[PDB]
Amino acid sequence: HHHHHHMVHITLDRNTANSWLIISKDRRQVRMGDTHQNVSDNKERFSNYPMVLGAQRFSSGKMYWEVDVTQKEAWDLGVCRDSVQRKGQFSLSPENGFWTIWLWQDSYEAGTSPQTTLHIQVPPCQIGIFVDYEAGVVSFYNITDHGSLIYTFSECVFAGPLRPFFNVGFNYSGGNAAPLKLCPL
Ligand SMILES: CC(=O)NCc1ccnc(N(C)C)c1
Repeated sequence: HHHHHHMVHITLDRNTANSWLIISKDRRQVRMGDTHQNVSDNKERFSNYPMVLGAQRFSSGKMYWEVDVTQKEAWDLGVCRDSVQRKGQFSLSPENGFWTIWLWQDSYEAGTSPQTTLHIQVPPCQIGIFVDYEAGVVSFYNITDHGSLIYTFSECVFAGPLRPFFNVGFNYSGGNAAPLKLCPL
């Protein structure tokens, strides 16, 4: 892929984070804390899951960014509508305003309804995410395997501004503490 030149500088929006997340001072890294991080509640915070949004909102154009997932057992990455549900239980699907992929229990899947099996020969340490707003496309790339395609959502109905979407995952196992990191351009 030759999408690298649409690179955008993503930063995390504290105010949207689940109350157990710890965001770095530069707003480029996030991890699960071992307890509530002593912040007030607000209607923006994801309540049920360890999720946070990027600060940037996209309504046009082509955008590309990279995320480091080194040594994580579980995570969700992609984009979502600015108006996604924050409170209670929900599934990651385009019907709910999410265009995402994840790792869970040693398999990779795309957030369709129902979910789609991905075929990855080289477990990724970094993921590239490409959005073409006008074309209605979200694509994922394996940076570890020379940028090979993972998955393309096409005919997307965004139906509003898009925000970068992150889930660091739970850490019941003690093996999923590692952060998500936004990689430098
Ligand atoms: C082991 C582990 O990852 N537990 C974290 C945890 C426990 C209970 N509720 C949580 N939230 C929904 C904020 C997070």
